[PDB]
Amino acid sequence: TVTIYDVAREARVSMATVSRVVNGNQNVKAETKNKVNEVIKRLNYRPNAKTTTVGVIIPDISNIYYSQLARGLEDIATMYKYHSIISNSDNDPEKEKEIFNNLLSKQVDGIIFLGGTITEEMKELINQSSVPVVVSGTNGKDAHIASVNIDFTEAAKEITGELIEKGAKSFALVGGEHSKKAQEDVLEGLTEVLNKNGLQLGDTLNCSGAESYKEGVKAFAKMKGNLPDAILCISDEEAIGIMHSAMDAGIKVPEELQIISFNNTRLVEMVRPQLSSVIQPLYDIGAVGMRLLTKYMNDEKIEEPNVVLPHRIEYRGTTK
Amino acid sequence: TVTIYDVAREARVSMATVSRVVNGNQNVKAETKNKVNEVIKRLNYRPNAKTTTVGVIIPDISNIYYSQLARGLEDIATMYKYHSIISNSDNDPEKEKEIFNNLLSKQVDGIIFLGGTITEEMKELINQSSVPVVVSGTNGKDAHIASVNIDFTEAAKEITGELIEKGAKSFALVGGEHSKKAQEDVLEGLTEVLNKNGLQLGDTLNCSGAESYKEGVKAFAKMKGNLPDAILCISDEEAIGIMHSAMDAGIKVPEELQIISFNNTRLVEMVRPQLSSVIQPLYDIGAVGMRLLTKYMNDEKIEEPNVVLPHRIEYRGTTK
Repeated sequence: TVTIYDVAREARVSMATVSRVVNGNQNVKAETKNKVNEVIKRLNYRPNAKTTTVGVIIPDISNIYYSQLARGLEDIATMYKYHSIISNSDNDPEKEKEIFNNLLSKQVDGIIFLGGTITEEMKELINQSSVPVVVSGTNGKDAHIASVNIDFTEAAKEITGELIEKGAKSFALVGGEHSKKAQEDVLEGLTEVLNKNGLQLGDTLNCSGAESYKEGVKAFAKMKGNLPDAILCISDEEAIGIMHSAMDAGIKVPEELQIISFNNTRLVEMVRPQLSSVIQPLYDIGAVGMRLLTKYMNDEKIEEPNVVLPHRIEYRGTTK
Repeated sequence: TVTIYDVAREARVSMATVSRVVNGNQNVKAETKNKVNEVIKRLNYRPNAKTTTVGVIIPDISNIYYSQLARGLEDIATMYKYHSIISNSDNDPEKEKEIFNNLLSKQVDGIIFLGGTITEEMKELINQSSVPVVVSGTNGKDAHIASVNIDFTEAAKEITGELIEKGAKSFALVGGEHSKKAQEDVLEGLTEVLNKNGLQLGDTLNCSGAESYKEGVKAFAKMKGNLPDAILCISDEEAIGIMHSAMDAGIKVPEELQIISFNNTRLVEMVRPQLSSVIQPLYDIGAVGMRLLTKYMNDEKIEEPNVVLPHRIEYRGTTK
């Protein structure tokens, strides 16, 4: 299918600029607006279709990937003329239950979970409620809930193969407790390709709170001794922490060490070496989510309630 | 007064680690918890004191400074055992009115505005409502509303003096429409010190949406011809965009060009050259805010409802 990155790459603009054209920003240059509306019509990019309030539950609002996804959701909800309210759960099962029940008591019309884990108790509150629920990047007891994601397992198989071709033989995976679906699905793909070739998997570092730059400095500390050839990280901030820590300690990136991320954000280009990463269609993750949510809220049937969006891998500087 | 940075600098940890100790995170190392609780007691750091929901209105959730401030507010609100919900306004006066009225209809017990502008019409909705309101980094018709801020004008006078001592004679100021108080208060301080010494002020670049890295690439494009000696930027992401654009074009930072930010975030240390910036007590901005809000919600009088928090300036790499 067609994504915001396809329109952007073709039009030579950022996915953010495309989103501004789609959202009707009146400050976008009139000429670039035309250069974008042209690709949009040729590729036929169409992300979007009572007082209404959408509640969004994310583990960590300071997570740059999740705050981007959430702003996009808020842009899209204004297109639909919906109000929206965001709450911060820390993937704490008790906070999650308290949030859900708060949103229900405030009579939201739909809820979206970005990241985190649906406990079996949480699955009960969802099943028992009339408020429809769409999820993304969540794990746990989330079956038979409408969803949208990229295929992390496939992205990690693709990525792991390339590294082996470039000669990597030692591999490590770093992640955290906010993006657990990504960590698990990447480990699945990574270990399948490592086992295929009989290659070594090192420690799997799983941090407790924010998947931050400082958690990556501490992840580099934990492996400074027996560094692996390549490190796959879910958070791109965390990867930036491993990159800088290693380069400060003299390690050559990408010659001696290769780093790749999965949860892409604008930070990928704000750093030197630039970060090799999977590029997910962030705006479309929110567009599909609101489409799906809107159908439920309009008591319509949904043909395919579990959408898998395409991904791209831009190797750019932390890979050899 | 004492801030989170004072405890952190003394304990040799990050303000974030201190916040985790204060917030009762059970994953913080038991020894560091002691090293922090010691400074906390000596300096006597005490940031914090019906079902309750606090609504927070921010211009842009993807703004890293605002998302940090907002997570902190959410941590603090859990300490108080409050629910909280965040909404994204884009400093759009119509969105702001629609948000405010949405939060009131959902019967929130208090509202906090981070950044943005209080229009005269918005000031009416606030005056007419029984829901108390605290603001921070907002401008416009916000008089007689309780507030907490650092003194941007003073920070900009201090900073402008140092640059002149280091030989800067040409100065520019970049900002945007989300953080307008900061831009105006910094311009005030900057121009007062420039006029004192008869120094030149260049164009004041004011962007339309996110104060992002890409707006800084475009700000560098707009001045690539007649670059000034020093550029003051409100957003540290935007400053990172000017820094990388200039270094890619060969300009030496800090030798030929000096850059300084005002709205500090974790991004200051994730980049090389490291960003010279004003360090604001982010956790305390939210702690004072919730303290102030809580007093109103408990129908208590407030001795000093307009709090000015101390600031620090860490010159580190983009300054000579």
